[PDB]
Amino acid sequence: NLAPLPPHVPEHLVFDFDMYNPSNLSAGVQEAWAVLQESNVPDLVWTRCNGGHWIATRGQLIREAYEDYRHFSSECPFIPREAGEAYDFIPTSMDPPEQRQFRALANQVVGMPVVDKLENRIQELACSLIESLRPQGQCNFTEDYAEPFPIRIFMLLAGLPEEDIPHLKYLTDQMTRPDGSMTFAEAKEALYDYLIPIIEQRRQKPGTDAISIVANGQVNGRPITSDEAKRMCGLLLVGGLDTVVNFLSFSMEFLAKSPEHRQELIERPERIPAACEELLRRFSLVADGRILTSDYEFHGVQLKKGDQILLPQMLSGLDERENACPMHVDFSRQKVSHTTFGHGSHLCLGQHLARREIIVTLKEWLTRIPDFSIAPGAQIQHKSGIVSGVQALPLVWDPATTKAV
Ligand code: HEM
Ligand SMILES: CC1(C)[C@@H]2CC[C@@]1(C)C(=O)C2
Ligand SMILES: [K+]
Repeated sequence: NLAPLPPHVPEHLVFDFDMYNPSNLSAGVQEAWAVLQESNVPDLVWTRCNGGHWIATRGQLIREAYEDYRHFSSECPFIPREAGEAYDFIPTSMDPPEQRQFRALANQVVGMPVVDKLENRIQELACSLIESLRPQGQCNFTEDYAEPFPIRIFMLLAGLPEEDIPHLKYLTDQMTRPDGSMTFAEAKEALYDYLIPIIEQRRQKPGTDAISIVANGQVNGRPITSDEAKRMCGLLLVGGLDTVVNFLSFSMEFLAKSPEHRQELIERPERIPAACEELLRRFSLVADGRILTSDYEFHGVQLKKGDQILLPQMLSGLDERENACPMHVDFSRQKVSHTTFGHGSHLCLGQHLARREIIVTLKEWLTRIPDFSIAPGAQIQHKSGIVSGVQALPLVWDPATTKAV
């Protein structure tokens, strides 16, 4: 369904891409988005889908817009417009300058020092899940590892019970890839309904878990409000339950289909962190954006105050103007250019946690289960939205080829 083209938008820039159901999805989601980078497509296009909005299709523009918070505000960062208007997570819904005091606080809960401290438990969980899978010779990777490994770590960090995962995972998914049963506003309202009593309890009686730290925290030296703490804890929940979970499935799908790549990593384990970075480029998965604060001419195009612009973080590293042969995975790639974790003042705060989870997964899996493949006949389906993912990933292996550590 197509919104009527606004008078200010030139007809020759129309390209009706649907970020929640892209045409070429059956080829793979990164592939489907990469159609925006085919020869005759301009650097900045307008789609009439999802209410109508701009899309920057090249890393140069994506980077520029993410740096210019004066013209490109994060106040309304999701498409469609009702989702972006409801969106109020902190720090993402704020621009500098007042954004920055809240980042600092979020860094006490997910920053490098905290990840270094979680390192042992992250390792232990990865090993326990993989060892229990190893003799079975099969798994449903999405449900049996990609979801439990990073989600159980987040719930440990937040001091939330694991049996709450199904509900919270359902809500987080309606915000990024809605099935249509809930609007963004309704899912948000439900996540905040979950958090409100836990935030009150933990202000009254502080523990050492992430929610306690945020809810009793200070920002530029003044106490955080209950409403602020809720808006920050909601975003940490979303990052914990719907980023790495999806990324692991893209990576393992790739490794299942590419023995020569696993072989490289089995033979040279020291290459694993570099391989992590190249898979973060090739299987980049996030796309949000910004709202115009004023009329503004950008790259020869007249943008109007209030227009939304999708700035897909996924696309910068896929752009052949940033990386030659961008669809090829090369663990030896000399200059891995990407914006997978965003760009500008909102650069991902969870990226150190995410890289630790990914590198630990690769090392631990490859040590125990070096040889695996996709279940025969399985037609692996991706799904697209603010964060893209893999619907199911059935894997099989011969337990005879595995290795107990
Ligand atoms: C592969 C995994 C991850 C990817 C690709 C990813 C990607 C991103 C991107 C693109 C942004 C910027 C969004 C924008 O500019 O509007 C962002 C921000 C952020 N991320 Fe991540 N993320 C991942 C993991 C995580 C994790 C595991 C957490 C926390 C548990 C997290 C917490 C956050 C927070 C709090 C922000 C907001 C920073 C701010 O607005 O200043 N992320 N991430
Ligand atoms: C776009 C994101 C990946 C980033 C962290 C969670 C997420 C869905 C956001 O709302 C900000
Ligand atoms: K908003």
